[PDB]
Amino acid sequence: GSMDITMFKEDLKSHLEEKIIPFWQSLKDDEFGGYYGYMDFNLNIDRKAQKGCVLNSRILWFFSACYNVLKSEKCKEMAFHAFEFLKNKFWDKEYEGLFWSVSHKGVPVDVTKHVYVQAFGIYGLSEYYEASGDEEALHMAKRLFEILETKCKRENGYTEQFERNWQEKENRFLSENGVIASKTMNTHLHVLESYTNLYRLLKLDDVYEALEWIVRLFVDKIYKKGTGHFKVLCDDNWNELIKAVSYGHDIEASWLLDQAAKYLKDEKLKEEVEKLALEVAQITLKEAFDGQSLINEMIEDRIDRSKIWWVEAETVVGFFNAYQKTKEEIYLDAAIKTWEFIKEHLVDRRKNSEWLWKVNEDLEAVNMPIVEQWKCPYHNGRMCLEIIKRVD
Repeated sequence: GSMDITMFKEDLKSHLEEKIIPFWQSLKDDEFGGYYGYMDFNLNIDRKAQKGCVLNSRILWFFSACYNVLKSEKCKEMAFHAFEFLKNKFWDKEYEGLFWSVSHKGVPVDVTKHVYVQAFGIYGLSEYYEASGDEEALHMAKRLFEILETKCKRENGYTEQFERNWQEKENRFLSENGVIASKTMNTHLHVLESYTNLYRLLKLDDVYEALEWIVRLFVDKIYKKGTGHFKVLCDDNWNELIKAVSYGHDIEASWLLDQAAKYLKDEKLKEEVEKLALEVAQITLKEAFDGQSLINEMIEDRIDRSKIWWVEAETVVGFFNAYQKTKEEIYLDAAIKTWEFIKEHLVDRRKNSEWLWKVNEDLEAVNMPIVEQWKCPYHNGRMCLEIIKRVD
């Protein structure tokens, strides 16, 4: 470590404690349970907004992880609140697994079962089990794992969307021209992430075998060799629908794969993953880091240079991870520069706010919600928590 790294860590911990945690605490829905589902750009909460399961599981994960790292008893209480809503409203008492979305009162809105949702369920529940010791949470996590492996898994990866009763259907994720993507790297990335967390807490051989399997899939099918990029949206055989690169998902994958690699008993696979993770970091830095921040994506030859909150959060973690593995200061420099960028342009300076969704290529704020089914405390919360865990 170093003075810069120490001050960096102190800065993130202060930010987490004084900005992020109090904000998400304010979203607690004491009327019907869970957390309110929407807050607009002008900081107005829609109490009656539909509640997405991914958002609730991400809040569950976040407050659970805050307790596990910071030992905040209030955070544990907030996790409990999210867990109660998960157990009571999102968990399907007939067919098991987690609904996609419910009304603000908990009435099912979309009962279909997506692997993306089940994975975040495992991630959040496993983290909550660590925080609370609640064996009910562990039971549900284990059951979600069982269902993914026995009902959803195929030879090429996971079929991603199902009817409520686990009969397979076509996926809901589309290309920018409206074509259904049967395999998506982001669904499979969150399966890897949740299985890592599960195995960390529950060292079952069954979970180990599944974790190695999905790591192998990333190495053999999803990564595009030597390019530093993963496939994004694919057909059922991992052929790309469109030549597209998601720089945020690349750099996120780099450090999540590196993390999974730590648990691998297969030393050949382990060194392959570690090399892969490093190549992604190197190429992300060269291609996507503009000296200040990371750009978003490139579709064919069309580059989106908007600065998106979660992309910048994952860049900080991924470049810091690259620094730790290489001791090359250029990665550390990039991580800290990205964090100063976030502080200057994405952290909202209004009262009772949090992070902005994005600024455009010229760094002007765009009207987007502060809280939505897809905007959570998970990417930015985890950025802070990761640095805190990594720095002694």
